[PDB]
Amino acid sequence: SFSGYLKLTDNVYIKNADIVEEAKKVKPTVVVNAANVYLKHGGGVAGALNKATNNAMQVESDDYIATNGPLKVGGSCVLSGHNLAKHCLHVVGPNVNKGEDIQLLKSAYENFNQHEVLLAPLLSAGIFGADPIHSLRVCVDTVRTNVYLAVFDKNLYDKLVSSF
Ligand SMILES: O=C(O)[C@H](CC1CC1)Nc1ncnc2[nH]ccc12
Repeated sequence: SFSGYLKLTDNVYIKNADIVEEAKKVKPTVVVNAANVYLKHGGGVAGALNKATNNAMQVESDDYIATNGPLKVGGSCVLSGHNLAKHCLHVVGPNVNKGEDIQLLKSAYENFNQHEVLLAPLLSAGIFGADPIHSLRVCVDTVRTNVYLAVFDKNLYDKLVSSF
């Protein structure tokens, strides 16, 4: 049910869209969240996804952290997708604004390989501070499963496609 995506490689597709609106439209099996190790969904994609679940994603995440402790940078956990998807794969990319190692971005994308198809944002882009052109390159060179990338910013989408 994904539509209006531009094909980049055999398995990677991209579209200028709000991932929350895309998730409500498609109801994918897996939506990826650009999480931090604490699953504190304050801003960016995480804040937007959480707000669409009426804060149910934050309640569930806090119970997960209380039981298991924080995730590793480069790591992930599968939780409920609530009203947006069957599951939400919370993936932690490196936040270069917090001094985290950019080499962990490839480890972050490797988490996508455990799922046949995913709706996702560019990891470590936005307020995580990494170069989005670099993040898209790591994605197509690491992910082997079917990934549908939603890029919110129009000007960034245009730059990604024209420079790919
Ligand atoms: O549009 C995106 O998908 C990303 C992540 C954002 C949606 C959470 N935005 C950006 N990423 C990197 N640099 C940027 N400069 C201006 C916008 C921008």
